[PDB]
Amino acid sequence: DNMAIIKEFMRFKVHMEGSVNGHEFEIEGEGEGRPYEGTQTAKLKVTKGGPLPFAWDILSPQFSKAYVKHPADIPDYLKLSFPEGFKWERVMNFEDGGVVTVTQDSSLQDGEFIYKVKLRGTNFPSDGPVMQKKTMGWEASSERMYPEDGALKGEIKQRLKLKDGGHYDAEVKTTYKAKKPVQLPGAYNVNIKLDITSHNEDYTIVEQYERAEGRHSTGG
Repeated sequence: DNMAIIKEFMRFKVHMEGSVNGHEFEIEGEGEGRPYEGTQTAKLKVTKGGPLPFAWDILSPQFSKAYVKHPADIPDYLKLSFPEGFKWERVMNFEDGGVVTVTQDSSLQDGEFIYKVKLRGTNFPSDGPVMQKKTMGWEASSERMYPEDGALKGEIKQRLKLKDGGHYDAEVKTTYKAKKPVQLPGAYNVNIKLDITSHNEDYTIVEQYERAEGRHSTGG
């Protein structure tokens, strides 16, 4: 019973090692949430390389897909991957040439999820909204999910709000792969809203909230 080890309240720990335009850094954080209700919070701290000379917003989506609410008739592949867990790898292409690639390992250890993240951001224009910290959070997103080659793929057209109006776009593709074969879903969508709920002045201390819910693309 997977419901025995993924409890209705779960905590996690996360460590990110990263570089953006050559600026290296580390972040440590802890989080908690309700995996079957699709809600979670995280508290992050920059532990090396602070303060970051770029927008926090390009990091926020890398800090948890065990906490997606799923209809009973859509296989919750990433919950089912535990206790072993899963890996994911992501490419974000931003409209002005900026690129973020990410790899991640998710495991379950001593009753908590453990997240290890590696991130490389490159080619952000020095006068662009990321390096000038002109972004103001993500609009709600819809990730289109489908199985392919024994893994779960997700595609998103993500939008960052800009301080002086309008948006800054990214196209995102992620592969999520369980460490053991477990049941893949068909095609469906995940509605996501990620909020920065608090931060200190230089974003070395940040709190996030995320709500995510799977919905049918067909039937239902």
